Amino acid sequence: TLIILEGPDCCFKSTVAAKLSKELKYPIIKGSSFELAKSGNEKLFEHFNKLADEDNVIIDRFVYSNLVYAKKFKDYSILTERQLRFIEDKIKAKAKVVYLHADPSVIKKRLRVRGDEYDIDSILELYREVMSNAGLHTYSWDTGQWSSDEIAKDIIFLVELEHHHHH
Amino acid sequence: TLIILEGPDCCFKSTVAAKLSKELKYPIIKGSSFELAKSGNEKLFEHFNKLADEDNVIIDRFVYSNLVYAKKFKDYSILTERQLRFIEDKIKAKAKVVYLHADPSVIKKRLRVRGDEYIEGKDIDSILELYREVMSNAGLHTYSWDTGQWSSDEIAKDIIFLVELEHHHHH
Ligand SMILES: Nc1nc2c(ncn2[C@@H]2O[C@H](COP(=O)(O)OP(=O)(O)O)[C@@H](OP(=O)(O)O)[C@H]2O)c(=O)[nH]1
Ligand SMILES: Nc1nc2c(ncn2[C@@H]2O[C@H](COP(=O)(O)OP(=O)(O)O)[C@@H](OP(=O)(O)O)[C@H]2O)c(=O)[nH]1
Ligand SMILES: [Mg+2]
Ligand SMILES: [Mg+2]
Repeated sequence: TLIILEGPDCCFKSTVAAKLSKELKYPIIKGSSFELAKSGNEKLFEHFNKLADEDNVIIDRFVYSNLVYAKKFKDYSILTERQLRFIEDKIKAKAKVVYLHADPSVIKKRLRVRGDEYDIDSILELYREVMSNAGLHTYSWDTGQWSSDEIAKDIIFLVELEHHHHH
Repeated sequence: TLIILEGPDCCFKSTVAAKLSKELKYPIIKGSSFELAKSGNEKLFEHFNKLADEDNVIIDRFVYSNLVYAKKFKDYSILTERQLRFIEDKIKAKAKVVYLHADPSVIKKRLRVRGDEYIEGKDIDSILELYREVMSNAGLHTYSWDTGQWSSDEIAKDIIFLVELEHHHHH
């Protein structure tokens, strides 16, 4: 199964991915790449289609993140409706979309390095809209209430069930 | 005089500003605001024009950074050639434009230590290049300092020297 982790920064995405990989033994792959989106739609889509054709992997940031940041950065290709829906229909039977987030203030506090770097409110709103428009069943966790460890365990427990395996 | 600090991130801009302010006793004001940039050109120009009326203050990032970041973010207003030219003429007799930079390697290092992980090499390069180009094309005389070999103390001292030497400069 494809475990897709989406969401704004500082929301335990990489840590979750790490825990899930150590347990499920699924390789971790970065999906939504900046420079990739700037290389054009064709390369963008072909990349997602390559991953979409795979299974038993953990994708840190994927199609939904592209729809978010494409509205923020210039020269940042975005997937067309056709492309998005094409990929969803191809992974619908094997994907698990996990949305990780936190309150705008919780994230802000998490990036205490310089008030200038801080935007976040606008990104969260976009994720919500994008996720709310997803054509796949999704699972969301408020990283502000649940720990990265409890989230990983839930996802691991879940995957083990569908695979009809014990714990 | 009006001190303007420009340049990419982690180049001692805010530190220099704080040191210059302690000495010269000039208030410190951030010029380029991400929120203001997304509120439209009219709002953008209006704000820059008001700052252009100020004097004896330090502007941490101004019209030049606007030109840089407008080419990187969407729904991010940019000054027009005419407006930029208008602001320059308006403060040419009191402005001191400072450009603080550093090699890409140095910048990337400061980002790592600052805590980033997502070191966007290519992005950082394009931004650094934009700054050089926009600064070279500045309609106002500019002073540059390679923060890779010059400390914020040494820089502030140099700038303090220039402000003092001003009542000796003509034309
Ligand atoms: N409070 C808490 N934080 C956790 C937990 N799991 C991971 N984190 C921390 O939160 C930070 C962002 O983790 P990461 O998953 O890379 O964020 P991301 O969603 O942007 O990818 C990390 O901190 P650092 O970069 O500062 O080390 C990681 O250690 C957890 O259960 N609780
Ligand atoms: N090596 C050195 N570093 C200096 C010197 N001056 C300022 N710095 C450091 O470099 C960091 C970025 O400085 P700052 O002026 O905030 O950068 P900016 O231009 O993005 O505003 C700071 O570190 P922190 O945020 O980590 O504290 C500041 O302390 C100096 O002469 N030498
Ligand atoms: Mg991550
Ligand atoms: Mg600063």
